[PDB]
Amino acid sequence: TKQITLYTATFSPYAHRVRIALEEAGAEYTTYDVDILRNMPDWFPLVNPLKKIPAMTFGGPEVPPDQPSPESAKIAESLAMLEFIADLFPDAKLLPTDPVLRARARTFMALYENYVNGQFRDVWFLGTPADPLLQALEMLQGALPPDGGFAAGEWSIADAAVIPFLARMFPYLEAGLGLYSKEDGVKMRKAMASERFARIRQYVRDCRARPSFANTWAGDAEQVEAAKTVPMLRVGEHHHH
Amino acid sequence: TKQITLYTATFSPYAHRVRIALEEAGAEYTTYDVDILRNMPDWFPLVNPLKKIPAMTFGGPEVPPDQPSPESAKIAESLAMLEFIADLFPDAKLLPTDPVLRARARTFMALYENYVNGQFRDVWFLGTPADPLLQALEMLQGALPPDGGFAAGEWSIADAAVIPFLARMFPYLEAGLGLYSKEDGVKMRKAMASERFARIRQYVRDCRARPSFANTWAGDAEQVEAAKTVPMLRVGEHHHH
Ligand SMILES: CCCCCCSC[C@H](NC(=O)CC[C@H]([NH3+])C(=O)O)C(=O)NCC(=O)O
Ligand SMILES: CCCCCCSC[C@H](NC(=O)CC[C@H]([NH3+])C(=O)O)C(=O)NCC(=O)O
Ligand SMILES: CCCCCCSC[C@H](NC(=O)CC[C@H]([NH3+])C(=O)O)C(=O)NCC(=O)O
Ligand SMILES: [Ca+2]
Repeated sequence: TKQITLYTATFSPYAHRVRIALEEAGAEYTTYDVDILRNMPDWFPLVNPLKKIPAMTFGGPEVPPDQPSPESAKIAESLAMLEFIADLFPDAKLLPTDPVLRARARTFMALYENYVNGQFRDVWFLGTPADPLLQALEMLQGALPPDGGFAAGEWSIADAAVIPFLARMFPYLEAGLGLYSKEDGVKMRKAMASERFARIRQYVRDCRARPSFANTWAGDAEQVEAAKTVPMLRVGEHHHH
Repeated sequence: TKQITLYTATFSPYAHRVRIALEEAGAEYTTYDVDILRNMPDWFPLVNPLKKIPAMTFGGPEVPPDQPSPESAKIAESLAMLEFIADLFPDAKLLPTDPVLRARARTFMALYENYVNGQFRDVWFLGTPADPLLQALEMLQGALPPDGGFAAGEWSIADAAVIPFLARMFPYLEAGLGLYSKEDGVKMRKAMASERFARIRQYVRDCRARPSFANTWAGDAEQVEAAKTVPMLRVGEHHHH
């Protein structure tokens, strides 16, 4: 009964996480785009004082999203929102019930956030060498069940946390978007197509095939165009060596 | 009933996080120290392929910790362990039951891990400027309930996650541990004693007063000595800006 509003942006893989989870929960919710990196509305700090997307309001009176209510709960940080949606919709089984399988899901989320995300950031925003990123991706791939399935076996919020980033990698590379050089762009594209990374390719296909991805994805070319609006992706710019 | 073994090290605030939660859970468990930074045992990758402390084994036959069983579940990443202990011991109420209050706990953990922890790392190990760390700490302080209490009201695993790091700050500063300059040491000691940080001081006192802290802390002087065994805290080195 309590309303959910997700403040979103098409380029934001963090917001994408939460859209995927809300779809998997079968939740009723509103999305509201915010041009957070170029033209933040003056009211936005009322829903998130950190001034980041995603932001979520929960409950309170129904109001237009650009007139947030002080009575709604203000929830920040995408992974906290993922666990929140699992808590709100237990019958949707967005986590396993078995403690050890739940821990696989939490561990996978931590592996991505602690060791992989920053490597994506270094390569895409600074143009540092790709090898440490490929190494981190091989580590993450190693945590998947080798014979198939999602991070914790059945689909869980762990896969909502990770697919937005992995799914952007291939189309961004194909467009040459990011501060890495052509040489590293080619090296990454080759690596990600090689048998070294067959398992994570299967993982990306399996996550993308679910309705929760299809219904929250603009299309590869459309996502690339939204990403080009990101100031620190510096479209047209590349660092070398 | 299944066995819990936590591979530990006194200097590791990440391991401290999990000892606190296990104490709060009233769990039966074994700890085993690992000299992970100076002399990793050859068997240690069997309990954590990432080669980090903490590591946890769960279940399997009862064996000496230096003879780990292939049959035990291997759990990595301290925050995943915190959630696992909450899942294993629901009657200990290591999280709230209310979804919004649970979200406060998850958000607080994310705020620390995403915005504060890296500033502690960069100030202590690289000697980067202290002001961004103090800014991040003011942000974290602002997430606390203003009138007292823990991150989500009642004590929760969010407080296990954060106190190891905040509790080390004061004695480390007083002992001059870290690669930051003299000027930034003075600045941080003055700030952390100023009215600006009264709320987080009460928070640290409130967390330290619980038996779960007292029974897992070696003492301030002892923790300082353990931290001096960390190789990248190179004695006699300071960075300046
Ligand atoms: C490949 C494109 C990546 C684009 C940047 C990431 S999406 C927008 C970005 N959001 C975040 O940084 C949120 C991270 C936060 N830790 C979470 O998990 O929700 C933001 O609002 N940033 C504004 C700010 O940090 O001030
Ligand atoms: C193919 C996928 C490419 C993924 C690129 C990385 S985007 C995520 C990146 N986030 C971080 O680096 C972590 C920031 C911070 N520690 C947090 O947890 O919010 C970011 O928002 N960075 C914003 C910036 O660096 O400008
Ligand atoms: C107060 C002293 C300063 C802190 C020292 C770091 S603690 C030991 C360190 N552990 C980690 O980095 C664990 C991080 C992991 N993300 C977690 O949450 O468990 C380790 O084993 N490192 C070995 C490695 O990374 O290879
Ligand atoms: Ca506040």
